[PDB]
Amino acid sequence: LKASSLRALKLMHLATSANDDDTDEKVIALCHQAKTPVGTTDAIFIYPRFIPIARKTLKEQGTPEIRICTSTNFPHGNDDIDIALAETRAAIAYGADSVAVVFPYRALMAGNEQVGFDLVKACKEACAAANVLLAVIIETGELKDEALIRKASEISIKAGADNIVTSTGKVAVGATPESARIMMEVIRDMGVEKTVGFIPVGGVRTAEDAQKYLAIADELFGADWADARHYAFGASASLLASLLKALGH
Ligand SMILES: O=[N+]([O-])c1ccc2nn[nH]c2c1
Repeated sequence: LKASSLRALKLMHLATSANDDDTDEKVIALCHQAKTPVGTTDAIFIYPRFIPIARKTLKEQGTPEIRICTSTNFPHGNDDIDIALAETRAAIAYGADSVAVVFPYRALMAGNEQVGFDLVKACKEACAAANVLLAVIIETGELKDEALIRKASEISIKAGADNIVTSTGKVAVGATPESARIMMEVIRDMGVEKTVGFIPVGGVRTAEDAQKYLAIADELFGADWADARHYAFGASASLLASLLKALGH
């Protein structure tokens, strides 16, 4: 477990706990937390307008390698591609290393598969031209059905997603061991394990959970697959406190 909690800490994408009431001071506190006694988390997850100050802080503490992830079309997941695209172009210009666009899942739940494909594809073309990763949040907690979770995963992957994410963290249900396994099974069944990673958001509170979720990835792809590029824990500082507590900190 000590080996798992450290492995997980380095895969963490430390997310802000703010709800659009974030502040520069809170983001600076978050940047300092990403610098743990046992090493750095892979990235932080913050709102676009705080990327410049976060980048400044990360360079000031000697951790310029910590990546910055942000969100667009978030958390609503509306089906307006122009707005989602513009927000992605802004996140790119802010300096984001990765942009997590929210899939238009309500449109899928109403029977529209194309809008999600075009939306993801439009944002991927922008992130790719800027050397930025595009993650796609499909919001498993709202899709609920296994078939819809797979469909949204397949569509996102076909549209060029570099990572598929379970949840925004803003709805009733986030990641679960079931939905996480479903999405990773899609990555395997489509043979895209080399180019598509997985990120659970919302359902990983403790070190035991981090070990459980990593066990699924190891089981399905082997223990070597879950590196910084192909796996990450989108979670707040509470999980980091549990991961550190398991390591005696
Ligand atoms: O923690 N998160 O809510 C979250 C969402 C999307 C992401 N993409 N990369 N890291 C992410 C973290």
